[PDB]
Amino acid sequence: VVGGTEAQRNSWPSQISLQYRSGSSWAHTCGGTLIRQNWVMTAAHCVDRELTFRVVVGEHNLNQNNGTEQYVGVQKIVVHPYWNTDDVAAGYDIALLRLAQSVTLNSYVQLGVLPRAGTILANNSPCYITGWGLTRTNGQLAQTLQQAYLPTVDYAICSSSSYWGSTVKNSMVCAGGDGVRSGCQGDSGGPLHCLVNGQYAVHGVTSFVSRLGCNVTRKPTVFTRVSAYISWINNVIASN
Ligand SMILES: CC(C)C[C@H](NC(=O)C(F)(F)F)C(=O)N[C@@H](C)C(=O)Nc1ccc(C(F)(F)F)cc1
Ligand SMILES: [Ca+2]
Repeated sequence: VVGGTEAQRNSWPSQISLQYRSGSSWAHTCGGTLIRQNWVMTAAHCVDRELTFRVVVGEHNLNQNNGTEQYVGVQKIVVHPYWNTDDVAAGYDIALLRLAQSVTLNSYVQLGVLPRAGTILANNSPCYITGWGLTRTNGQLAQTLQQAYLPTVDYAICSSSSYWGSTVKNSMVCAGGDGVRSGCQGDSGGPLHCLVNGQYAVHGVTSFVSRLGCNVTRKPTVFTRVSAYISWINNVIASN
């Protein structure tokens, strides 16, 4: 997350690390949201390479033992049927991972809350992006879960010539845009948390930044808008 602040051990407890095995060891690739005791929403894009993956729930500091981590292997990766790998801009950038075990719920390991279907955030909705991704353009991944305040820019503004143009769809949330904060590489798959009737609901799954850099003026961070995809989620969990 560029322009972030270390989050607390328990501010965002649906946040998981997707890790892939790296010869001898595991490595952070992407984030995700634990949506059932054994199901993690992430990006289709994260799980695009043929690599062995584990999920880590209870993670705050990657590099150090927190006393709270549960490591569980990914059993099944269900990508959106319509996702084309060579076109993020078509949308559909979402995958559900069934975990080999169901994980223990406790203060560090909770279910993320999903929006209702159809739900569109209003231009300016208070939202937080959370992740271990790069803290600079061409920089380095964070040791400790970070957050940045990332307020929504709606379809109309986001699809003008000045901001994104046709690259962004209404299947999509663009939060941010201010030159200072946004997502960046390694936050992908992660949750956008936005405040709705006293709850933090997950409204986006982190998709893309400009080819040019993470924190770029008039290029918000783009997230798969979860409320579009609710029935697909429910169906994949119901039949699998
Ligand atoms: C493309 C994916 C692997 C996503 C990758 N996303 C991220 O790093 C994250 F976490 F911010 F979501 C990204 O934006 N990387 C930059 C460097 C990129 O290639 N951006 C980008 C790609 C395609 C377009 C498009 F759709 F217009 F072709 C626009 C920007
Ligand atoms: Ca750790």
